[PDB]
Amino acid sequence: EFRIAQDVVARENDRRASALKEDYEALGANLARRGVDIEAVTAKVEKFFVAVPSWGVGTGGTRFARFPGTGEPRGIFDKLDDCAVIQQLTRATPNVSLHIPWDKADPKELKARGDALGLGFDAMNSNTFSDAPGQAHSYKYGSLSHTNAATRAQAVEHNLECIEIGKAIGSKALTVWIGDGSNFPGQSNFTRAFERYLSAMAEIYKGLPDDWKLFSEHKMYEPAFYSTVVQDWGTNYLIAQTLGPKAQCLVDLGHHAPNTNIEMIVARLIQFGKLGGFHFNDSKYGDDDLDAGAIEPYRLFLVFNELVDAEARGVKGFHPAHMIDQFHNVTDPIESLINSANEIRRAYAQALLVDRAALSGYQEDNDALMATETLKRAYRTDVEPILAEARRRTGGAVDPVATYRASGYRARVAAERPA
Amino acid sequence: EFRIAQDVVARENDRRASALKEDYEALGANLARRGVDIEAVTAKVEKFFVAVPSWGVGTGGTRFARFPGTGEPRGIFDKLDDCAVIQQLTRATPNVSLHIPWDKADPKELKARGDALGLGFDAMNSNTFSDAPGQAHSYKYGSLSHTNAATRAQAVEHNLECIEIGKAIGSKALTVWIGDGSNFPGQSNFTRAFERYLSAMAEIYKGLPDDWKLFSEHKMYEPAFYSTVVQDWGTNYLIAQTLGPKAQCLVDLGHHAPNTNIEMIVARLIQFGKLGGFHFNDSKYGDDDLDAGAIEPYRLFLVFNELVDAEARGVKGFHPAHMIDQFHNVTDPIESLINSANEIRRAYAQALLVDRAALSGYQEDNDALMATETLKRAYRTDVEPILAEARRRTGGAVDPVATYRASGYRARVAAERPASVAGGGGIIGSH
Amino acid sequence: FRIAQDVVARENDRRASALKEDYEALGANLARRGVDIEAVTAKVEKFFVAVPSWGVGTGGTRFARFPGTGEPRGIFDKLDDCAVIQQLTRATPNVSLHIPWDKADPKELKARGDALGLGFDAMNSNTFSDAPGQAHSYKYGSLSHTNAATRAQAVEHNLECIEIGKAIGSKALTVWIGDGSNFPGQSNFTRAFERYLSAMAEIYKGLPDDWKLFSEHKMYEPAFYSTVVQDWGTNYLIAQTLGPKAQCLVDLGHHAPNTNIEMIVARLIQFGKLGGFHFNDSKYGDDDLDAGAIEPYRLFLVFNELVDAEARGVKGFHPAHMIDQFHNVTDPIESLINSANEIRRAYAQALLVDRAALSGYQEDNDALMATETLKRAYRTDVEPILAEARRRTGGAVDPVATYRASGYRARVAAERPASVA
Amino acid sequence: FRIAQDVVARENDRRASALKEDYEALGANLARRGVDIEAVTAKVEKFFVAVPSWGVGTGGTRFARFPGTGEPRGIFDKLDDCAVIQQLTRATPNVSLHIPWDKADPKELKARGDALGLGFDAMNSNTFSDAPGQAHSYKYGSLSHTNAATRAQAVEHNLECIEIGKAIGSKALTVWIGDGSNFPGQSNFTRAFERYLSAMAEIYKGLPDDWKLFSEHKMYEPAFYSTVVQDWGTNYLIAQTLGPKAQCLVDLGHHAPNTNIEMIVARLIQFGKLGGFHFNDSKYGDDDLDAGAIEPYRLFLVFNELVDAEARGVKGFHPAHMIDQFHNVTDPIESLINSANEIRRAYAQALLVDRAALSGYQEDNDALMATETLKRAYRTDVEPILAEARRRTGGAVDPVATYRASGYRARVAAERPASVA
Ligand SMILES: O=C[C@H](O)[C@H](O)[C@H](O)[C@H](O)CO
Ligand SMILES: O=C[C@H](O)[C@H](O)[C@H](O)[C@H](O)CO
Ligand SMILES: O=C[C@H](O)[C@H](O)[C@H](O)[C@H](O)CO
Ligand SMILES: O=C[C@H](O)[C@H](O)[C@H](O)[C@H](O)CO
Ligand SMILES: [Mn+2]
Ligand SMILES: [Mn+2]
Ligand SMILES: [Mn+2]
Ligand SMILES: [Mn+2]
Ligand SMILES: [Mn+2]
Ligand SMILES: [Mn+2]
Ligand SMILES: [Mn+2]
Ligand SMILES: [Mn+2]
Repeated sequence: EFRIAQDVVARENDRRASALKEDYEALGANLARRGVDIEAVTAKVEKFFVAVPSWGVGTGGTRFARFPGTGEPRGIFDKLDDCAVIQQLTRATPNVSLHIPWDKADPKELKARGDALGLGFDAMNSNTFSDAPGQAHSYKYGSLSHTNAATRAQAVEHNLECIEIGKAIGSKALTVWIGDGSNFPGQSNFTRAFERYLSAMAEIYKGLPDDWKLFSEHKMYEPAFYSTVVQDWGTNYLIAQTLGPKAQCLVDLGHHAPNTNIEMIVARLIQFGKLGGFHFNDSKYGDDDLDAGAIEPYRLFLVFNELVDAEARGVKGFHPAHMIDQFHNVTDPIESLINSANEIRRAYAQALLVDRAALSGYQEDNDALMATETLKRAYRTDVEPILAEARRRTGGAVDPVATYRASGYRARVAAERPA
Repeated sequence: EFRIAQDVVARENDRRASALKEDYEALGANLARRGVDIEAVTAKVEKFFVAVPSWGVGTGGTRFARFPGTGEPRGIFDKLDDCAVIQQLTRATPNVSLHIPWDKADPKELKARGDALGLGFDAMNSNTFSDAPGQAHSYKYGSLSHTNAATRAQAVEHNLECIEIGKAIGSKALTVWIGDGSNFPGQSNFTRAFERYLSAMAEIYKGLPDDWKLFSEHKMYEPAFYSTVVQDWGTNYLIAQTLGPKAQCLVDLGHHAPNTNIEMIVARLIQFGKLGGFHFNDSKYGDDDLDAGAIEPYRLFLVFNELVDAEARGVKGFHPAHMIDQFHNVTDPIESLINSANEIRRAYAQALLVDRAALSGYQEDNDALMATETLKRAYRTDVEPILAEARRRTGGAVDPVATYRASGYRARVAAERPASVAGGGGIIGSH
Repeated sequence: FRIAQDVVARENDRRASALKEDYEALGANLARRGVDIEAVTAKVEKFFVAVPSWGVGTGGTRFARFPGTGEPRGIFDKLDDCAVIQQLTRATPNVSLHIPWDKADPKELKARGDALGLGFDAMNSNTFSDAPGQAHSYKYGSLSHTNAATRAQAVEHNLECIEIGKAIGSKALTVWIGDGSNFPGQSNFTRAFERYLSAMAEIYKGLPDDWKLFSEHKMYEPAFYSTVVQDWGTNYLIAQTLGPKAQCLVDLGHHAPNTNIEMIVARLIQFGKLGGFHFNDSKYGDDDLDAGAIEPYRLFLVFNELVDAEARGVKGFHPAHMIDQFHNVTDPIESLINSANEIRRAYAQALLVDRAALSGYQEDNDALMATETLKRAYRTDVEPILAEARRRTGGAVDPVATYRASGYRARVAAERPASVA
Repeated sequence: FRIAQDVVARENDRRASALKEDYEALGANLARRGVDIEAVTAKVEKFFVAVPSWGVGTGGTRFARFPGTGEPRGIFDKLDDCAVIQQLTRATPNVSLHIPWDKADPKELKARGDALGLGFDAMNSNTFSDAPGQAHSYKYGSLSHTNAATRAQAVEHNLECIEIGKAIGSKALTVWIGDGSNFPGQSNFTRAFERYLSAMAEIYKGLPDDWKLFSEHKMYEPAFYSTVVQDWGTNYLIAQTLGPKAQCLVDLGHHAPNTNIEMIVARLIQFGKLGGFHFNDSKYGDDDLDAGAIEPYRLFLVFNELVDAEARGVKGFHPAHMIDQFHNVTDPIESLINSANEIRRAYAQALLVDRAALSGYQEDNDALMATETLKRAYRTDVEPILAEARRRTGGAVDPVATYRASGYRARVAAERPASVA
């Protein structure tokens, strides 16, 4: 089934086909003069996938308010239908990230809907940073690191349930992000809290299938405003190293202190084999969870530069998980996810254009200016024609958001769904 | 009316009177050696008041979750009852700050309950950063600076209603904090948005009584994550100067960029006569809204140092409004407000101990070390005995939280009020 | 000609074919977008930014300085080097002087400038360091020092800078001082600012009718607790207090972490106090790195506000543009060349913004399309436009490549003695 | 004695009565709290922190250095001044040397230290600046430089520092380098770190059985884009990789804005890699201001983690303590005196925390009482304990007052020639 009528996709592609041909051929000639085969780049770009978050499909909110738009998804099934639109038009988001209990539903039904829509499932996400109705023990003062044994046990069991749901739908990983921490000096004993966390995570690790990975996600602050148990990549590395080979670190771009060199953290984790994956988004102040690349596109490119360099250095067994983790408070969630996925492919494509041999030479000779200009020559390249052609060749739309709007999809679901 | 049994207050005071007498006399002797009359300090401290936020007595939350405790107040009336406890025990929070529509209710009843509890009302707070039921125009894309004229008009009318409510209960000011801004480059035209804001505030200004003040509150970010119309004190100054004499700037401690020298902003606003008031709280990362002085007590003292210096060089008319703006997510709201008000008086008392003449000399002589040590000599002084004696002498508790717990108030209201339920913070819609 | 014309010609010819292909391709793409590439190029070739005399020599940090070869022996050598930057980029016809670093006979400075085809931008005073023979030290301040005689001395220095500027063609004085405190209590914030305002008022009295006085704010460094002119708010208060000739200068790296700098630019323009800019890039503090080398989009967003001002018809808006950078690990000339290029790049992209479309998206609160409208311009590779602008004005298609081909650095290395003490 | 004993005696007697009153009052208050003031004073008397040789001279920024009178020139003058700090505070018996700044015949250094009653803490290498005659420049790095010969030179320098330390009684080497990049792409993050680790392994091989090797992380400066040893995470990787003798040194001002530094301390302790501390205070960057002059509570919270670690009986816990500050606008000796005092103040307050009560409030999630339990200790004015500790051990009740009364500064000013009168 197609959420967007194929005739609309075809019409909107034909409408822009002439211009795309001109732009693609021009870029192809330019890249040829630079010793690059545009076809090789396009081939790789159409193979780059990033998971879409179920929680990014509906309108998000801040601690002050939430302003829903029309046709808001009523539950996970509406969310999957909307995710199908993003994948159909961008062809870059074949998999969806589920969050439990937000997306709790019959696993078999979720799988059935996914297969029918042509969607798979990425890492499962547990939730012990909020209480559900009728919950025995509250996570107000923590979960996996709570001082109360029964509360930690409940948190561990919840994570095990997430694994069971994931096994039924085809997921192969569990991502653990908790709000555990303190808001006041002295409230928590830093070391004892971390010890409790490690012990609880060891229980989750024990119940982790051998064909699964366990990702821990660090965050400097929020909801905890003084200290956070898994506060940065250093603590995260200690966690992954302690737990075992199936445990790795997940880097969410907006979870770092002001001015942090995030691409270096990425490089360090790769060198020590603990880069499990990414949570892409952009930010300017805190964990803003904005559309990827909308604020600092160069930083996104620099992160991908490290990923491509890893392949160039010959790093083996490196297949980091890629996922978008964003909240859309003032835009149509589907449109934001579409352009965010596009931006991630944009940064990747540009990273593929870097002349690695030239860069290596400038690095060895300490020619800082030419080294940085070598990266800029790739980053400054407008790869939109490659992204558009990749989409066109794989069943997507030349201009995804334009096609989405032309389809009238939002108005359609607005009529099918309550206000 | 006394929310806390007088016999309990008396009992818990007597239990700690002996120790307090010893500490107070010891501190008195120490201050005497330093040429300071402890009685003069205590007299000033017992007269220092800070407004308590009605939204502070209810458990707060983040965008991820809210974890209510027992005996959560149902509405403004329950909140007033709880605020009465803070005032009774600390004697430092006689006035309450209301937020509309959260606390909307019959002005006559609000005023009636306040008088019965011995509580007054500080500045009113308007709310155009969220949508209420039946609202004609959404504030999703802004309010006072929204591109849509009808939306700005609705926001203006709401603020005027806040003034009308305040006039009936004894309030003398309106604080305006909005979330207006953008999450993406290009979404808003910075200049046009600010022009719209200024025009809307001018309409609100026209509705201000002669003895009223209009306080605009700046904030770097949140809910807007790229730009905010009233983003810092610079824009705030432009607003206040543009609007008129009754318009001033409100400084919320947790609303500034990392590493900002906040006490300097305070001094600058005082110098140009635009320091409307404060929203006290503490923080480490963003607008954390934590208990005042719980993270950076020296910074709080340094802010008070600027205020007391002004109070010293006689900046007449200068009467900034002091208010606590905090959210309590992991403590009993009443206890946190009690200790926060205490910490504010602590910083004030220490600022009063500064040898101004000595400091001035070291400043003129560029003796940086002795100048800083002159501030430290005041700040290092443990003024707790003064704070406790001030409370005891005015009908309060030597140890407020201790007396609060001994009274069993929380368990009391917990049995009178309906049970609460924990949930999310609205990060996503129902599912 | 600092750089042999035959070298510039040879290197331009070597790259002519590719430039033609790229420029024509971009022109067709822009035409499809309703933009005339020729109109953009014509404006870009007229965008100028002042080159700092202090940026031509290798810079350093408080830990160390690592000079390269052929370091300039003073202002005359510095002007010669600035001439290279202008000849190759054609985007830096004016030089920013700093006194007393560049103190010399005004007549000689003017003669060298004219001979090289260079003019002079705003003068920069220096009361953040002590020069020989000073009766008073600036250790504890200058224009805001507690000692009246010290303030008077700093005022006289600034007036001297104005005299030098008048003689060479300058029309403005930029004042940046380190005045502040390193400890709470050391300074009375208000009295220190009042002293500063009194001293600046005196300097203001010495301004010719057609001169401007620019005050430059900075959050910290050299002062590590408080700084008198710490941010744009205090800066606005200064400009408004002094008069119409006084405006604020915004140095990109002088703001608190995460500050929305482009908004500050918009605010100052709205109130007629945006005197000018000090361009550079940074990641941590006032790093003074090559413009756009760290955050190119931010640079574009600043230019977006500048171009919007013109779009809104702001009257009498002629902000000064200057590069303020230090080059610690690169050939200073090469870094200034590429920095000037990046500045023109961001400017060119700002010119490409479809503001008619943007205005509509802003009115309808279509945040996604509004931001995509800016991105469509920013994502455009305008290098062909910058290169063609250089070709037509006597510059080099690839400035740094031509610079290296000329062997200039090796040449001056043999002519200039390296300091030995 | 640098300071005449009669002066120390006179200035102590002048303040003896007030100290007695305050000490007895605090003793009674602590008694009511179940604490023996005598036990606290005994512990405070034994808490030592190393004084930096580079701290007694006036510091500066990249903009300027404003020396005071009697500036110590050379390590011998510096040791004489360090002796004053130890005599008056009795809290700084050991000095931290920096090579080559303090290079001198080891026998003479040792002899001078012994004569002044001073020992030597960890040695500090310098490959972040170039020395005269140096074969390879550190402009682009040292231990992680791309050039093998440059890395070898850096390694040899560090080995030389170990040799000097062995001769004077030092038992550790602290390695802080500026290695990094100012531009994206300039360095390959991974390869640079691999080179650093290989170089450090060579240095590790030259460590005596009873020596420690401390690596010091820093977010930025001198490198403004990336730094090889940028944070505690990389630092942990270094220490774990090198071996049991390698640990991490935490300099308070070397972290990103808002970082929870006390947590980093706890984490390193838990994994046995907390080598030591570089105490100072800051507000913006690596300001290197007097300890506790900006954020005294943070300093106390760091000490709370140290005292807790000992209370828990953690193994491998025995950190070195050193002051790493620069004094740009004060008498260096006075600042070091009061900074050492502030460090002992924070330590003393940490000793007052009721650990049993705190543990209970933590287990029961009583956040308010847990934080108040820390505040009860922090709010306690321990000055009487610090003063009594000094008085009982040969120091001064009020160190700075005694220092000024002695006229020491004027004395060395008369013995040491300044650049200009
Ligand atoms: O801040 C929360 C983290 O980004 C987590 O990944 C979280 O589970 C996700 O954002 C959903 O709220
Ligand atoms: O961030 C919001 C500001 O602090 C306002 O004062 C607000 O109205 C208050 O915090 C209640 O949410
Ligand atoms: O930080 C100093 C400012 O950028 C000034 O413009 C200064 O005069 C210039 O950088 C030269 O040092
Ligand atoms: O920033 C430099 C580090 O703090 C090092 O410890 C350094 O060796 C010391 O500060 C002396 O410069
Ligand atoms: Mn995430
Ligand atoms: Mn997040
Ligand atoms: Mn507030
Ligand atoms: Mn707030
Ligand atoms: Mn500048
Ligand atoms: Mn600067
Ligand atoms: Mn250090
Ligand atoms: Mn340092």
